[PDB]
This record gives sequence, C-alpha cells and structure tokens, in this order.
Amino acid sequence: KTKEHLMLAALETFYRKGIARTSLNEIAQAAGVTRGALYWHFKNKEDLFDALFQRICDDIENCIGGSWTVFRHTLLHFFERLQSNDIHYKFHNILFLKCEHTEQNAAVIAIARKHQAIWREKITAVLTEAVENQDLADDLDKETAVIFIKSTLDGLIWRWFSSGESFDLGKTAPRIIGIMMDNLENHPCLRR
Amino acid sequence: KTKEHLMLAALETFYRKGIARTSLNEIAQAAGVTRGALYWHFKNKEDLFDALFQRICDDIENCIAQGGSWTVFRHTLLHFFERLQSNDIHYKFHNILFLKCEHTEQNAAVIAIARKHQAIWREKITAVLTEAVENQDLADDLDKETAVIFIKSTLDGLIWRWFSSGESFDLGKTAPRIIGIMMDNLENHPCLRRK
Ligand SMILES: C#C[C@]1(O)CC[C@H]2[C@@H]3CCc4cc(O)ccc4[C@H]3CC[C@@]21C
Ligand SMILES: C#C[C@]1(O)CC[C@H]2[C@@H]3CCc4cc(O)ccc4[C@H]3CC[C@@]21C
Repeated sequence: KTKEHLMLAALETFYRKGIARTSLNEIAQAAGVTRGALYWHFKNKEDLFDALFQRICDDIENCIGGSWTVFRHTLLHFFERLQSNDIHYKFHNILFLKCEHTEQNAAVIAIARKHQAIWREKITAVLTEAVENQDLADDLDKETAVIFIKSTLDGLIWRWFSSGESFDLGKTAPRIIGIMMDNLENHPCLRR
Repeated sequence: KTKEHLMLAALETFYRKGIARTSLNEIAQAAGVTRGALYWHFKNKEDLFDALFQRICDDIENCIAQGGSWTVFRHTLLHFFERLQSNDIHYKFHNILFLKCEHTEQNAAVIAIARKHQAIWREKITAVLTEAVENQDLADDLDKETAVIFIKSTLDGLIWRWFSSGESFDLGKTAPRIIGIMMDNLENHPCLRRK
C-alpha cells in the first residue's frame, strides 16, 4: 500500500545521508506525508529499517535442474540484482557502508543481525539438502561451511562497495562463486 | 613522546565513538595536550588517521621473520589474523576501519586516506604475486589482477564477517583453514588463469 511509498523514502534517505544521521521527520518529508501520518505505519527508524530488510529477503525467496544446481542460480541471480535492481543496490550499500556500529545505531544493528542470522539458518538447510542429495560430501563440515560462504560472498560485496565499484562485478562474481562452489564440493579444509 | 600519546587517544575515541562524531578537540582532552600541542603534531583528523594507518602497516611490515617466498606470505597472513586477536591496537583499528567509518560526506575527508593505504596493499599484493610466478610457485598465466581482488575479498570478507558478527566464531581456527583454501586456490585453480 502507501506503506511501500513511505519505505522507498526511508530507503532513499538512508542512502543519501546514512542511518544514524537520518530522522523520521526527514523521511516523512521524502514521501510527503505528515510525521503523525507515518507514525501510524512505523513508529521509528528501526521499524522502517526492519520493513526494508524484509522486502529484500522476499525478493530473493521469490526468485527461485537439481536443487543444488538451482542454488548457484539463485546466488548468481543475487549478484546481478545487486547491479541492475535499484533497491538491492541501494539497500546493501546502506547495509554495508552507512550502518556504523555506534550507539546512535545500536538498535538498528540488532535488527540487521537478526536477518543475517535467518540467512545463516537458511544457508545450513541448503547444504543439508545437498549432502543427502549426493551433490556434496557425506563428511562436509557445516559450521565452517557457513563462515566460508558468508566470508567469501559478503567479502566480495564489501570489497566492491568500499572500493567505489572499482571492478566489473558481473564478470568477477560468477568466477568467485564458481571457485567457491568447486571448493564446497572438493576441498577438505571443509571436512569434519 | 606526546606524539604517541595523542595517537592512542585518537584510537580509543575513534573506537568508542566512530570516526565522524570525533572532533580534533576530543582527541586532545583525552590525550592530556591542548589544541596547540595537538595542532603542532597534526594538521587535522585525516592525518592523525593517516598516522595510525601507517603505524599498523609499520607494525605489519616490521615483523618479517623466517623456507621460500610464497612460503612467507602464508606466514605474515597467519601472523596478521593472530595480531587481530592478541594485539589491542590492531584489533581496535580494523574494528574502526571495518565498522565505525561510515561512507558519508564528512568522513569523506578520511576515506581517501583509507583508500590510499588500501591501494598500497593492492600493489604489495600484486608484488608478492609477481615474485611467486617468477619463483615458479604460481603459474605463469595467473591472471594476477583477479588474484588481487580474490585475495582481499576473501580476507577482508573473513575480517568483516568476524567483526560484524560480534566475533561469533574462532578466528584462530577459521583463518588458517580459510587462508589454506585460498592459497591452494591461487596455486591450482583454473578460473584464475587468463586464456
Ligand atoms: C546476505 C548475504 C550473503 O552473505 C551475501 C549473498 C547472500 C546469499 C544470496 C542468495 C542466497 C540464496 C540462498 O538459497 C540462500 C541464501 C542466500 C543469500 C544469503 C547469504 C549471502 C551469501
Ligand atoms: C588490511 C587488509 C587485507 O585486506 C586483509 C589482510 C591483508 C594482508 C595482510 C598481510 C599482507 C602481506 C603482504 O606481503 C602484502 C599484503 C598484506 C595485506 C594485504 C591486504 C589484506 C589482504
């Protein structure tokens, strides 16, 4: 509804000036409703940030040969959406570059920690399927596999945002993912 | 003397407050000097920042101890993530560099310094990579530019996740197994080769 109209304002405002440096007052202006108006939908910056983190995870879910083989396909669909989808870009930008771990952003990082943790639970289930489906190894270490993908894939993201889009993400990302997949399958520093 | 006294005052404050909401003044009422004794030593923030970033690189490059060539990069890698745990200054610094340094137009001043140090790395990596290909450790067709991205992304990604996760996992046990996977990759994997 008009909610999404109020959100794309906060998303946009988080993106021009960062989260801690943003005020509800300001967000209310971007979508041109009254500070009393948006309070009806969100009570503070954090609800809006929460609503935003949501709307990204819904896209990713709603973008899905084998099961394992499909996984990669979502992983690559994810990295392009980062580039061509206007919001996936701006959000992860704000998530990675404008969310400083201060007190003034204390409640907001809590919100984000929840979501990246549901992502981890959602990573475990995937690898769980691929072990039973014969795609992966009876022996795969899982706890260390989580760190590996998040380390590998977040780290490509941060590298790119903190380097001002200094390389050609679409060319690089499949290769890093290809090498990560080759690793989850074969390499043994990933075995229990 | 009081040159170093301010240097940690900046580090503590930057840590307990993030870079941007830290005034040159605050760093002094923490150090015990006045604004003049501050300014005498430092022109502005970005240069107290410049000065810490160097000291980390200094500590880092001043630890090269011994074998081989490529066999040493591995050593200063494992030696890097160890310091990130045991060395209060190196921990507080990348805790700032990775978390409390937001990409706004105020920090814009100091993001240049950061970029500047971060690009020296890129060439000192591309250097290590070159001396490994010569010394026949890596292959000749090693797309050395993609190696550069690969390496930092992998290792920055390790650092970032660990930091941002709230240090939820044992970097002692993870890092060697991470570096190991990355090392064997650079040596052996065919998606890091040009033609
Ligand atoms: C958030 C986050 C990340 O650490 C960076 C990109 C994220 C994956 C993108 C696509 C995807 C697909 C799935 O089937 C399951 C999870 C994910 C994301 C969560 C973890 C990733 C690597
Ligand atoms: C800072 C930083 C990083 O992005 C994470 C770890 C860093 C390496 C540490 C040791 C090292 C040794 C060298 O001979 C040359 C470069 C480096 C650093 C490069 C930057 C890294 C990957």
